[PDB]
Amino acid sequence: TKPFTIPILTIGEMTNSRFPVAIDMLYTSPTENLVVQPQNGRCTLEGELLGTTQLVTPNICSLRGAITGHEDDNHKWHMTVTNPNGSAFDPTEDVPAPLGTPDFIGDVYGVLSQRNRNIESGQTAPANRSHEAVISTRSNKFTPKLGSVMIATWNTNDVENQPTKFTPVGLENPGSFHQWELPNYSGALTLNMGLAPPVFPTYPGEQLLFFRSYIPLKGGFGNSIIDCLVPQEWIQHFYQESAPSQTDVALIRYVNPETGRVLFEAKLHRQGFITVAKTGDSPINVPANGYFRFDSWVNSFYSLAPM
Amino acid sequence: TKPFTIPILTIGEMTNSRFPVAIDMLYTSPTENLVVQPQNGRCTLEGELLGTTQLVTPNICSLRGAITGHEGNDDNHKWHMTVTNPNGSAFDPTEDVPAPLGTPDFIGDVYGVLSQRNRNIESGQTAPANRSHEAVISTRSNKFTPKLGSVMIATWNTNDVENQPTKFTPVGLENPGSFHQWELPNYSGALTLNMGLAPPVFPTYPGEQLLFFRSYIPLKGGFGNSIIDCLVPQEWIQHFYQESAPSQTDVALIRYVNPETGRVLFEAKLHRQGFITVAKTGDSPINVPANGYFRFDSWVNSFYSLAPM
Repeated sequence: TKPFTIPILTIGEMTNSRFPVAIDMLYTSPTENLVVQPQNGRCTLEGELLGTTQLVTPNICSLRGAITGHEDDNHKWHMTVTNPNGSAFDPTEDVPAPLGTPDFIGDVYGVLSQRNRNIESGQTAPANRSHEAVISTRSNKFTPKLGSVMIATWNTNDVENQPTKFTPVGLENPGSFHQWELPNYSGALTLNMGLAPPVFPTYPGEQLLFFRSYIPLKGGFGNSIIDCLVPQEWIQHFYQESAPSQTDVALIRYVNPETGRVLFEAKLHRQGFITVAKTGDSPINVPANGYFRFDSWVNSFYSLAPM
Repeated sequence: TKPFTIPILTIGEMTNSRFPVAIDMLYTSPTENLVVQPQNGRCTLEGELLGTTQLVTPNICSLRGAITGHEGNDDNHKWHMTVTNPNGSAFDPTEDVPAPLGTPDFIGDVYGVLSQRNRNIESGQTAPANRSHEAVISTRSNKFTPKLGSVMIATWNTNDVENQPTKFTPVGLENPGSFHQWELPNYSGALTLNMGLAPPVFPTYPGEQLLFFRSYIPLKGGFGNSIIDCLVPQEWIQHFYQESAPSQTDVALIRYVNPETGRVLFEAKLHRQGFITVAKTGDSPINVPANGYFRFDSWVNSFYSLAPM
């Protein structure tokens, strides 16, 4: 049986698995009134990717395809969504949406870029254009499972019916952002399919631990953040290793790699999320120059040292 | 000795180590008249990071700090941005490093988005103000001085940039004409020389060329098919950094393999310095499916005669 292992990259060396930014801190908060069911950043400890999770870090919250028309001088465009190489995806697969699709309600802010498929007479290279843009996941036109989304620009109609990529930067505004509310991947009054399941602690006195990142804002008063369940680099590691899980819970210790000092312990559940013995809403006051070390397979009722 | 290993992620599962985008293809080209000396994406096979190389994928070609006002007094599109570590702390400039880690390593007009979250909370508010705008960091400006702690950042907007904490998220290039991917910028400005550079790389065995992991890089406008080549993927850097396996010879023999069928498509030399050569001449894409990975098969000599592609 291949032994289970976790990367030794520190928090300050890894990336959020729900938005392509560095991890800023660890965080914990009560969630009994919330359904925590993200679709990016989902991988079991045996390396099974779930939800919309894929492996390319800059592709998290990215979509690509081609614009095919307007969606009234409203600067709204109909964008097909394809696989990364431009091929149509198979919409019968038991997956919620194309991999990497945003997994939250909000107005995702970024840049629309296009490189034409044709070369005009007199040229040797294709034309290009890029503009700031927004993909609103709360629009009735956000239908990525059906192969299209609406993408919007500000004060420019300079968009062609050409291959298009969306590079995410942040959110357009903070007020419409609800990070644990899933969009309708097939549009209004339809239900989602192929979802990664909700996650929660099952042992008394525990809370979820999150890897938290600040997320930029186009405008507005806010201090927006986004929380993921494990770093993207852990997903890549487990996917490659595919080590069998011997119990439902791995005991992990947060360790300073320079001194060996152990700062706290936690449970890494087979389903791909972490719990800690801490109550309340709080950052985790540890240095970013620490990593989680796998120490033992344990029972689900192992009593963690309280933080 | 700890055995040397390479990730089994396929090309289509990995990221370019010189710009934060997926790898699109493998490519080879003659380079005898070029000095191939990138500063991002540099790591020895024993895990020693070189140049400006760091491990956070989205921080490649990113800079952060604070805007202090306009750059000069003759152009309201231009702003002076301090450059700090990601947490906002001043970096130590006496380090034998060419520039803050992740600084762009090429001549060009880097296109992206400047975002600001204010350090202050106004009366009547519980959260800071924010603003983002399209922006350009030109590495050919005499005000591109990241080793001295500042760069000039330009916007099309002329009046909605505050003297506040600022981050630049790279997206691509403003134009293709000024982009020279193998030309290094002056990290300390005009008529100064760069320090702490990762060295140039080149094939030494006759009939060989460098192999690159190539990505398309977006353009704000213009006629062009801009690309950026890296020497190894970012995930390989992260792997070698963590493993720190001793290099037993100067060259690791690697084979490009389909993980589903075991079919070997070609072989290559992975040099201890952190780059790949192949037995191929001419400018050409490598016509293989992206669903393959490089497998480490043996330590060999620098004069191992590769099977010609």
